[PDB]
Amino acid sequence: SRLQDKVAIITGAANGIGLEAARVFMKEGAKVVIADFNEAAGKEAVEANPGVVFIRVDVSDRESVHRLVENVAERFGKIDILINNAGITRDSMLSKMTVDQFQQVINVNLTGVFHCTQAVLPYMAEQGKGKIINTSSVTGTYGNVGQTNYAAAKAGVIGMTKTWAKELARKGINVNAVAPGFTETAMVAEVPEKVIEKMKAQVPMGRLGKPEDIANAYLFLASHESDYVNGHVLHVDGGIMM
Amino acid sequence: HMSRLQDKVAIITGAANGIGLEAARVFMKEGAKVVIADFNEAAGKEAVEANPGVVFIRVDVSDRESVHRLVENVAERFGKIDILINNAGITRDSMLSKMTVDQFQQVINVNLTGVFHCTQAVLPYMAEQGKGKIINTSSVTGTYGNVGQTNYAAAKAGVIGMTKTWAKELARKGINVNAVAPGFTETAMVAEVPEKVIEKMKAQVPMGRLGKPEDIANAYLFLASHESDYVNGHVLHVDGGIMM
Amino acid sequence: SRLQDKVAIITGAANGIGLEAARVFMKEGAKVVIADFNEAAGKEAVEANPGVVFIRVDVSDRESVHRLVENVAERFGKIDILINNAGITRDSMLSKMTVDQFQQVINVNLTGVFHCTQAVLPYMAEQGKGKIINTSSVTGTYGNVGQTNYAAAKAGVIGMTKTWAKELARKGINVNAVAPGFTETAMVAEVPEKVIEKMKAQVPMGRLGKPEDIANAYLFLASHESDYVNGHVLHVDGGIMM
Amino acid sequence: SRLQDKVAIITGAANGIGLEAARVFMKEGAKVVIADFNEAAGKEAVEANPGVVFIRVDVSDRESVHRLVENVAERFGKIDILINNAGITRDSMLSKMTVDQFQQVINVNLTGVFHCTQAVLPYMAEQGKGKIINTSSVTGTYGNVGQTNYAAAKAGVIGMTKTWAKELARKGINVNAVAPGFTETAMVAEVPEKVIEKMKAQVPMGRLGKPEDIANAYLFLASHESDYVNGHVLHVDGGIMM
Ligand SMILES: CC(=O)CC(=O)SCCNC(=O)CCNC(=O)[C@H](O)C(C)(C)COP(=O)(O)OP(=O)(O)OC[C@H]1O[C@@H](n2cnc3c(N)ncnc32)[C@H](O)[C@@H]1OP(=O)(O)O
Ligand SMILES: NC(=O)C1=CN([C@@H]2O[C@H](COP(=O)(O)OP(=O)(O)OC[C@H]3O[C@@H](n4cnc5c(N)ncnc54)[C@H](O)[C@@H]3O)[C@@H](O)[C@H]2O)C=CC1
Ligand SMILES: NC(=O)C1=CN([C@@H]2O[C@H](COP(=O)(O)OP(=O)(O)OC[C@H]3O[C@@H](n4cnc5c(N)ncnc54)[C@H](O)[C@@H]3O)[C@@H](O)[C@H]2O)C=CC1
Ligand SMILES: NC(=O)C1=CN([C@@H]2O[C@H](COP(=O)(O)OP(=O)(O)OC[C@H]3O[C@@H](n4cnc5c(N)ncnc54)[C@H](O)[C@@H]3O)[C@@H](O)[C@H]2O)C=CC1
Ligand SMILES: NC(=O)C1=CN([C@@H]2O[C@H](COP(=O)(O)OP(=O)(O)OC[C@H]3O[C@@H](n4cnc5c(N)ncnc54)[C@H](O)[C@@H]3O)[C@@H](O)[C@H]2O)C=CC1
Repeated sequence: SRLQDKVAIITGAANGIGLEAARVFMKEGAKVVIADFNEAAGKEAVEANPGVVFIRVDVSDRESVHRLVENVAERFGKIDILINNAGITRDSMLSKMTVDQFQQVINVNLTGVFHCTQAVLPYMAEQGKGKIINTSSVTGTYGNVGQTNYAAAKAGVIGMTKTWAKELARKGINVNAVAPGFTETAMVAEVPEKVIEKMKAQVPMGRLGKPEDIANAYLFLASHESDYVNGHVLHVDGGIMM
Repeated sequence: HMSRLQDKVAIITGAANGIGLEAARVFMKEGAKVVIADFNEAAGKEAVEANPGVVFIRVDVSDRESVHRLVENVAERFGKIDILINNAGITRDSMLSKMTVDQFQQVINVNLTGVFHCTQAVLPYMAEQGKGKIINTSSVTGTYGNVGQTNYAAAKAGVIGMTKTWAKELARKGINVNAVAPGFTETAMVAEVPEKVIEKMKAQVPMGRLGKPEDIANAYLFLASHESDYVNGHVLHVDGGIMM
Repeated sequence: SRLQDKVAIITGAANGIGLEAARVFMKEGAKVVIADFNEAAGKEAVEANPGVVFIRVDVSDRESVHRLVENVAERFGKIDILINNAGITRDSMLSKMTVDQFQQVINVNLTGVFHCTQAVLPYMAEQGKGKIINTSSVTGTYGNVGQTNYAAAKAGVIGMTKTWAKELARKGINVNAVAPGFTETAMVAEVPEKVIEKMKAQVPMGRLGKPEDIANAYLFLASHESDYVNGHVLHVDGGIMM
Repeated sequence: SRLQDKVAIITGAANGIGLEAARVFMKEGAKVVIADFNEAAGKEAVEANPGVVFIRVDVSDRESVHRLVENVAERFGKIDILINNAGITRDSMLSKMTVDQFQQVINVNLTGVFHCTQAVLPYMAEQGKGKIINTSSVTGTYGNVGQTNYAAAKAGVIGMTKTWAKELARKGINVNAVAPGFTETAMVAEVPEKVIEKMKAQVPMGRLGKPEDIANAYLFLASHESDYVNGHVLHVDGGIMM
């Protein structure tokens, strides 16, 4: 199998894209650690998918991340794949956005990616092998009304991805990003039915993404089938016009 | 290997050598019915001998009549065309100051117009099926430019413009259209440079190596399979993170 | 004057964007040669703008281009600026596009840029200075339904631009491109008004480009104020969503 | 006098690129406010460039920023142009980068841009006109070894730029970014001569940028000559290969 015996930490994997990625990765032979702040959802994933491991983490909290990685290393002795998939939104027009809304999103969606990647790095470096996959967004690449903070963070993730691809290549580590288009998860759940049709109208394929579509891109970037893909932003967005 | 392309009919242009040949092999292992479509008869025949189950049909992608002969033959034999990979390509390198009109036009004819001919030829089959995958081979030279390659850069960048247009036009027909931009990859196309300049292009790749045909073939497989169904209008770089 | 005594060849300058660029460049002190196939429009430009020079050219015809450049060189002794602005559209859905429609647009919009640039190059190389400005399009960068051929050509122009920036830098020559968004010229005059509103709807600024807007970008890229801009695609598109 | 009587706030303008932009803008008729924390350099700029105004600001301090903007509005009655040019580096390989280094750079180079833009916005919205120019970097667009934090911030600036172009367009405000290549300022000063040659080797033009080159791009994006340029990242990098 494509990920046989590989240990994968997937942040934000108690729900949505990350949860589906956990399942896909398990089907491909990986040992999967769901690292998520949502305990109830995490425990539900454990019950639903025999063999998956759940460890509670707040990716914005460096101590929490340190504990996560130590825990995984103690259990499995290695960390082969990190998917930085955890994210939040705190949408507001620029004219109304509070510092708290801005900083919260930076903390989770940008700094959290920094924390998790720094924490796994010494394990991958020792192994001389690793895959890091960072979740950006079409909002990061193209901008989006009401998302100053989320765009800042998701674009920032790309800058880090490109830097790390350059820094870590000599260590046998691949670093890439995925830019999902609008995808049917809880993150889209609270948007009005009206804007949903507008979002679909911007996609020539005429549909939103599914968690499985994005999980499939994570799988490509985590497997040997992408070994010469490095520093790339893989869009999975239906060809959205944005 | 899996069976991700089970019973899918794939035409891969330029598949008698290099990246295309490896893609033919990978696609066969994944269950596809593969047609190698290449101008090089001898290489095509050798590929068939070395890879039982593969079909070779000679084509010149720059010649529209040749392209229609190819596609009608594939349709007659297999009844459908699920995947087209526009992988055939040539180089006729020259500094701008010395480049002849023939060098420019030959590369446009094969690397740009040929992609147009093949895509137009397969389109009615895919439209009737309500499904299809088109994968166009661009290059880091198309995205970034490269000294001595005015013509090849024009063609490979042009391929991206067509890819993005087709992704918009054809999505409603159930067709995905994407491009791959390989970095420098170990094939005959690269073998014609001094190993001293090989280190130079290698030095621009943080991974410290050139691509292998299998690397590019693996990206073709991703873009041809259901695992990339929501990838559309995208240029997938397989270039080791090259600085260009 | 930003272009004082600079000799500028502007292809396609008998109408539209190129005509306004000719006027803008004249105001900034340049000696301007309008090179266009439309003889009547060219002669009209000469009458309306005392001092402009018109030389008929078909940019797709190499011999025509060589006569143009010989004529300019014999007359002014130098060529400082080339703007490859001539272009045509022959739109069709892929399913219906003829080889002739495809090839004509390639001939003018892609090969013509090759011809003109190759012809001016020896002059710029001998002087150790020059500015080449190539006109691409948002259709080249983003694709556009009905424009397989135009997108091929305009994207191809970007590939050549980047190649030439690398090749010619050592000769003291800057090479850049402009990607106009939808702009009010004869090229848009044939689209239905309903489509005009659709085009505008994609532009957050809520208006189309003016010939002067694009001419202003040509001026920037032709002047010393862009001496360290090289190999760049300058979008003048109102932030169009495409 | 392309900027005649326009009020421009240029953050970080006590030194380097910003200082040269202050000088260029004054020459073009602008009323320039240098906003910088470096008091000795700011005062020197005033003495050396009569007509310029210096107001002390720390862009990472929201209160300091609001005092700045209130001061400018009270004195000049309007704010026409904001250049978010202030920036710092705190370089380190990922393996050794501290949270302090990461956060300091985010605070100044990303959050500071948010603070300054939010603060000027109500004035530009009232005027129905304004120009916002954000300074990114080739490190943000391409990544650079040792610059995880700076790449995150400078890429994030592009995300915000694109979002703001979309949000603010119909208010008569242009929002664009500049991505300078390596440029001769104090930011590059303590780079070894051997590494300087390495950077030059990646630039086909064979030289680093000058502060005047970047200032000229700021001038383009601040003037009416770029009124239809929106949401664009203007590279001024000599065609660097990165
Ligand atoms: C990229 C893909 O998608 C697949 C491909 O095409 S495979 C490889 C791509 N092709 C290439 O890179 C070009 C290969 N051919 C060449 O390089 C040859 O130089 C040429 C045929 C273009 C010209 O030959 P030539 O007229 O004899 O000029 P030549 O003496 O070789 O080189 C002149 C200068 O340009 C430089 N140069 C040439 N090709 C270059 C390149 N690709 N990149 C950077 N510099 C280059 C050389 O270093 C040389 O520098 P100097 O003057 O300081 O010595
Ligand atoms: N759904 C969409 O349209 C798009 C989503 N993305 C990104 O895809 C990623 C996954 O999101 P979705 O599956 O769509 O939403 P989701 O809500 O289903 O999943 C997000 C998960 O992240 C977890 N999480 C949030 N903050 C956390 C923290 N501080 N520490 C640990 N875990 C935390 C949540 O608990 C949740 O389980 C995110 O990074 C999101 O920004 C990107 C583009 C589009
Ligand atoms: N090797 C490299 O570094 C890179 C190659 N590419 C592209 O990848 C593709 C495959 O090239 P390679 O495998 O590297 O080279 P290759 O030379 O090994 O294979 C090219 C094949 O195309 C065939 N071909 C050429 N002209 C043809 C025509 N008119 N009609 C039908 N077939 C024709 C050749 O006969 C040959 O078998 C090309 O499009 C090339 O431009 C892109 C980036 C890098
Ligand atoms: N108007 C628009 O929305 C956009 C236009 N562009 C490009 O801007 C450029 C200027 O176009 P416009 O001013 O809008 O159109 P235009 O139709 O007003 O001007 C085009 C000029 O090119 C000339 N021309 C055409 N073929 C020629 C040939 N073979 N040789 C010499 N001259 C020739 C025409 O006679 C005409 O005067 C073109 O390259 C066009 O593709 C790019 C993006 C948007
Ligand atoms: N020099 C280069 O190679 C490049 C520089 N940049 C950017 O260009 C901009 C200008 O930098 P340079 O002129 O090169 O460097 P510089 O060091 O000469 O000038 C930076 C100025 O910003 C000020 N500053 C720093 N933090 C501040 C704060 N919290 N509040 C107020 N002022 C503050 C400094 O006091 C200084 O005067 C920066 O944003 C930098 O990141 C981007 C790409 C290349």
